[PDB]
Amino acid sequence: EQRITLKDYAMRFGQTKTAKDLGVYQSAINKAIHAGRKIFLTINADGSVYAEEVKPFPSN
Amino acid sequence: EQRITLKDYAMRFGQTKTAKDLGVYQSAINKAIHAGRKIFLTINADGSVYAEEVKPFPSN
DNA sequence: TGTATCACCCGCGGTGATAG
DNA sequence: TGTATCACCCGCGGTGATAG
Repeated sequence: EQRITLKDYAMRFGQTKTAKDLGVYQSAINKAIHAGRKIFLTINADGSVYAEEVKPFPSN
Repeated sequence: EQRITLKDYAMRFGQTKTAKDLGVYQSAINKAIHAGRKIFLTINADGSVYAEEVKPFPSN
C-alpha cells in the first residue's frame, strides 16, 4: 500500500530518482532491472520506500 | 500448503534429507540456517519441494 | 529419521570433505 | 520528472564514471 514493482516504479519515476530512493547507484537499478530480479517496493505515507526481493532457493 | 520454514523443516527432517531435497549440499543448509536467511519451503502433494527466499533490496 | 566445522572459487553462497 | 554501457572488487551485485 502501495505495493509496486521495481521496474514499474522505475518506469514511473526514472531510474535515477528510484535509485536515489533506495540509496544505491542508478547503474544498480538498471542492472537489476535488466537482470530480471523480482523486486518490490513498498511506499509509505511519507513516501519512504522499502524494497524486498524474492528469490528461489538455492541461489545457484 | 504446507508452507513451512527452512529451519523448521530442517528441525523436523534433519539437515541432510532436507539438503538432499533441495539438491544441494548439507553444509549449505547449515550455513544457510545459521546464516539467518529467510527461506521457505513449499510442499506439494507428492512431496516435492520448492523454496524461495526473501531478501531486502539492495543486497548490500 | 545426527550436525558442525573447513578451505576453495565463482564477499556472499555455494562445494566437497572431513569428523563425530 | 532521460538510460545504458564500462571496468573494478568484495560470480552475483553492487560502485563510480563516462556519455547521451
